[PDB]
Amino acid sequence: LSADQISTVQASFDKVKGDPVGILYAVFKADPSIMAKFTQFAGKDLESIKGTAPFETHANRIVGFFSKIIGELPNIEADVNTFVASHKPRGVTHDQLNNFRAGFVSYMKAHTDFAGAEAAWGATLDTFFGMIFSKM
Ligand code: HEM
Ligand SMILES: [C-]#N
Repeated sequence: LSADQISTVQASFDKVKGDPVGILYAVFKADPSIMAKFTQFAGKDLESIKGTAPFETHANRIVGFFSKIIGELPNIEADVNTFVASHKPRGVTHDQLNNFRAGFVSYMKAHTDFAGAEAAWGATLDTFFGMIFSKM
């Protein structure tokens, strides 16, 4: 993960970072078992909560932290440590993590011309999830 790839990803993310709700929607739609871990959304129709205030509040938190991580590549270890600390006790599985990745990438492909940033995003996400999976 070098500066050329980091700059490509950060340019790519800048286009979409203003649509937190859309990104979270994509992730929940890829794997409903992620959605079911939230007391505030469990048992509701995703299409119905997508536009409510609680969804936006959450979306802003999660994508806000992801935005931190993208902004500081590649010095992400301390933040991944924090993530593992808050999430390992909620029983997040590798399957769910991989579906989050799949949902995010699906979002990016449906909303930008992804083809030019694909390999850079690959390197970034392989590095990120590579670190998470070594800790939980
Ligand atoms: C895909 C598996 C994941 C599951 C099952 C999951 C689950 C949760 C749950 C249950 C909460 C608490 C919501 C609340 O009580 O209000 C939460 C919050 C949060 N999640 Fe995740 N999450 C996942 C992935 C991620 C990823 C990849 C990130 C990295 C950006 C992330 C960042 C956050 C942040 C920043 C919060 C708010 C602070 C906190 O409560 O921990 N989550 N998540
Ligand atoms: C966490 N989403």
